[PDB]
Amino acid sequence: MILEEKDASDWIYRGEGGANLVLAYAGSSPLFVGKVIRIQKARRNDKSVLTSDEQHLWRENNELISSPNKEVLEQRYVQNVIIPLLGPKHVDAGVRVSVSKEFLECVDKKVTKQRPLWRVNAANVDTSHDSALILNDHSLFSQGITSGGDCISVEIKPKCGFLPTSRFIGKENMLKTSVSRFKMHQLLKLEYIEISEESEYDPLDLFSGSKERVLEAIKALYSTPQNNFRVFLNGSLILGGSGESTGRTSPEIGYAFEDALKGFIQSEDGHRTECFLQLVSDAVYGSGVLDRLLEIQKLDKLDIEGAIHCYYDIINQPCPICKEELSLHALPLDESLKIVKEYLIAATAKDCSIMISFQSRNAWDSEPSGDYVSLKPTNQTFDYKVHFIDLSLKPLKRMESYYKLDKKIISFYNRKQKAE
Ligand SMILES: O=P(O)(O)O[C@H]1[C@H](OP(=O)(O)O)[C@@H](OP(=O)(O)O)[C@H](OP(=O)(O)O)[C@@H](OP(=O)(O)O)[C@H]1OP(=O)(O)O
Ligand SMILES: Nc1ncnc2c1ncn2[C@@H]1O[C@H](COP(=O)(O)OP(=O)(O)O)[C@@H](O)[C@H]1O
Ligand SMILES: [Pb+2]
Ligand SMILES: [Pb+2]
Ligand SMILES: [Zn+2]
Repeated sequence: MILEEKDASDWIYRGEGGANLVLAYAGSSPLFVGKVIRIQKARRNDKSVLTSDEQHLWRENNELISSPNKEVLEQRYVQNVIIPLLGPKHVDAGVRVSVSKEFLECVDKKVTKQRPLWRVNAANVDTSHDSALILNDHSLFSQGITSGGDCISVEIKPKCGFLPTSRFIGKENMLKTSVSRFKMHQLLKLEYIEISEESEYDPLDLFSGSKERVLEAIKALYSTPQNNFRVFLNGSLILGGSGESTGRTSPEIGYAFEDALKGFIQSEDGHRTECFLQLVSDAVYGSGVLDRLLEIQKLDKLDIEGAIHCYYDIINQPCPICKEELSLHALPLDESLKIVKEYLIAATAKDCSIMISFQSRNAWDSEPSGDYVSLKPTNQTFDYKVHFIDLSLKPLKRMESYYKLDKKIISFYNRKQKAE
């Protein structure tokens, strides 16, 4: 009920986003076996729980606005906003837990060394929170170690899988119409020395509903995981960046990963990787869990270039974009809230990741799961579960920047295009 300083030694690095630092449990209180603990970071970058405007916007959802702390905020967002929309099956809201400041200071220091320096430069554990999330550790197949034996699990951060169709995209940005944001964004990150080569992954393939472009995408992901692909053997990273995007999959890494699957994917040395990929493909496509996610993403109906206007209507600032639509600004406040609301939900949808956890089917289940892929090649039936993670609520103020970022993206992509 309260994690104290001595508990710190029981949690071990697992990874981090920009916002939270996630530790896997290494101790043995039934309380925490198979759980991860998600700890909010204090960005020196960004500087109660909800702003004025935000209370307005999330008004529909009172449970949100009357939240004591940010931990409890996420929880309710996930529980009341996300779940009805994504289903409770594959989403879990987390269980709050009290933490002492010492514990957090303690954990922070204990893991510093395993964190990417740039992450550290950017934020630490926000030692002023009294709360933290305990989640199930989806890199292990099911909650209470009755282990159905080993578990390979794969995290994918799909990002956005569709092209805008909006009536509100500038004349110069019409390219957003053709080229996925992911692909356009690569060029910039590359420019900002945030990645070391363009990724081969195209979300359009992943979300395309085409079994075959889906496989294509999984292969991309494998080749250039950046921050989009990770693979855990029993809770241990065996492919992908640790709390950051990683580099192209060299032969050295490739080999390590190949080696890492022995026994789980039961094929000839050097063939487990292609089987595993195929396996991953079939679980994703067959589960059709993507479509549902996509539906949420598509709640960005008008595109930042659309939504951005509503933002300013909502925060009661004159619109900086229009200078000296006849259309969007004619919207009842009520209608505008909706649009901006759904935008931020779509935001969430766009940046979450799926984890799929694998396991050799087990002819002892008290109820035979309904999800399994059957690997032709190796004649192995795997059971899988899907879950969505990192379903954060996006700060309303962020609309300003969403706009500028997106503007930046499209302009730089246009510039590099003119290079003909
Ligand atoms: O630090 P990064 O590895 O680049 O990850 C960030 C981060 O996502 P996570 O922190 O959940 O990984 C941003 O979210 P914050 O954590 O900063 O709140 C998210 O920004 P939004 O979700 O607000 O859009 C952003 O994605 P994007 O570049 O689409 O803004 C994404 O960067 P990449 O996904 O591009 O790496
Ligand atoms: N429920 C979970 N089970 C296993 N690993 C997780 C879970 N949640 C997060 N992680 C690991 O921690 C990473 C970062 O946590 P995340 O929730 O993405 O924080 P942020 O959103 O701040 O980046 C995830 O990509 C994943 O590798
Ligand atoms: Pb994340
Ligand atoms: Pb996040
Ligand atoms: Zn406007």
